This record gives sequence, C-alpha cells and structure tokens, in this order.
Amino acid sequence: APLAATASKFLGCAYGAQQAPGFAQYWNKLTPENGGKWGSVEAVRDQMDWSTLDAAYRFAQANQMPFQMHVMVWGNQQPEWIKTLRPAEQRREIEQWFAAVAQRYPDIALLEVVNEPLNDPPSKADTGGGNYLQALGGNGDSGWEWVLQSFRLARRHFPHTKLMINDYSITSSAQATQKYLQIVRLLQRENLVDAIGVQEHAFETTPEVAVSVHRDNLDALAATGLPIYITEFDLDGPTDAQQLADYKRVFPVFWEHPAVHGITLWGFRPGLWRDKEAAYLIRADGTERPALTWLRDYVAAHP
Ligand SMILES: [Ca+2]
Repeated sequence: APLAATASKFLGCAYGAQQAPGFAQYWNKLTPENGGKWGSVEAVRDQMDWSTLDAAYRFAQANQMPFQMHVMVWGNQQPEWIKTLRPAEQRREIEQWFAAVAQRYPDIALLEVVNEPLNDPPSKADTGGGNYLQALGGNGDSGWEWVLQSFRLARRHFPHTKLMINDYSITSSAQATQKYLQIVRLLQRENLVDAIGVQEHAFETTPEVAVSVHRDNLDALAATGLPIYITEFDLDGPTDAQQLADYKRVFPVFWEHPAVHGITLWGFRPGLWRDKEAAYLIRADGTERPALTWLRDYVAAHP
C-alpha cells in the first residue's frame, strides 16, 4: 500500500522508466517526468509522439491515481522548429498543442500550464528554448502578458480542468514569494489559476534559510485562498544520515501545512534528476534508505 493511502493529501512521484519498479507500492499520484514536455511530443513539427506520455497516463488510470500534466509552457525541452517561426505561426502551434493535449487526455487532475515564470521563461533560442515569448504577447502591459495568455488558452481548451502555476525558489524568501504572488494576482483578475505549485528541490530548502521562513511563505501563498502543491520535492543524500536529518527537518513543514493539498517527490530510485547528489530513497540494490524508512512511519502517523 502507498505511503499516503490513508492520508488527506496525496504523496506522489515523478514517473518514468527508472522510477517505474514498485511505483504503486509507494506513491498515489504521478507527474510524467519528461514525456509531457512539448519537445518530447512534437520534436518534429506536426507529428506527435505520445508514447511516453501515454505510458504515464495509462499507468495513472490503471492505478487510479491523480495525473498532473507536466507541462504546457516552459523555457526548456520545447520543440526546436518553433524558434524561427513568426509569432503568428508560433501562436497557432501553441494553440494546437493545447487542443491536442485536451483532446487526448480528458482526465487530467492538475494541468501545469506554466512552469518557472520567474526563472525560465520561453524566451531563449538555445536547445529546447522555444523562443516563443512574443507569440504569447511577451511581457506586455502587466509584465506577465505571456503567462496570462497561456492560462487563457488553458481555460479555453480545458474548461473543466484545475489549472496550476509552478516555480522554484519561492518559499526560500519573502521577496520571491511576493514576486510570484504578483503573477497570481494578475491571473486572479481574470480568475485564470486554480492552484499554486512550488517545486522545493534540495537547492531550495537548504538550512541557511530556516524552515520557519518557508512556513511563513507558505502562509503567504495560502492567503490567496488557493490550494498549494509541492511539486518536485527532493533532498540530497551524500550520506544516509544527512538525508534522514534533512527529511526530518524539512518534510513535516510542507506535509503538515493546511493549505498543502499534496506533495510529489521528484523521483525515488537512482536515475532521478538529482542522482549525482544521491537524492534517491532506494539504493541501486533495491534496499530502502533510512530517510524512506522514516518517511513511511512519519506519513502513517500524520494523516
Ligand atoms: Ca503542430
């Protein structure tokens, strides 16, 4: 049985080939790690490779776990062919991408419309950069026109789907939280956003900023009345002990927050994004690390 089986909020994980073994025995919600990024689906213009995204969606439905679509608009892993197209043609391609996802996947629990607006807008012309910011109106009058246009498109094409914004390095500072909330404020003028996501990777939760500051900033995000999701949680494990200590220090602050409606770990087996930093909770030999032993007991004790 998954760790959060009897909890009031989900505990999910990034799903993909290396995260697949025993997945449903641990987690009760998923996000496709890479297959839902536009560059993964439409690497070649007007031919859609849905295989990896289908795999994640099929698995989620078969195990009756909520599916978070990751991700519609982002500044990495976007198609290469779109970069040099005129803004009018880029926009038509974006709209087609939105309509295609909406048609194929009607049971999306949370649609991540824009990821990393404060950190990685689709304004670069490098590998996977997209370079389509101006197709969505660029900064515009508010400074975040492109975000507004992305969520407007999401509302139009996904009329019954919960819409989420996602970003990193938010709760680590009041200034970043206030910046992020300006975007949320602009979105709420047209009631365009339903959920607030913060990634909370290991680099976001280091101890030089106290967890109480993270909690205060969670309160600030919660003041919007919108549900909060922790979307891409990981903690490094150069030693088992450091990982265990960090899990004890950091995880409860997010898990116990009343506005947090779910946490998704960004992988749990080797091959996850922060493999080099040993953020995995299960070793190469299949054995559970002390942080995971603790996590199961902690989650069971906190429904
Ligand atoms: Ca197309």
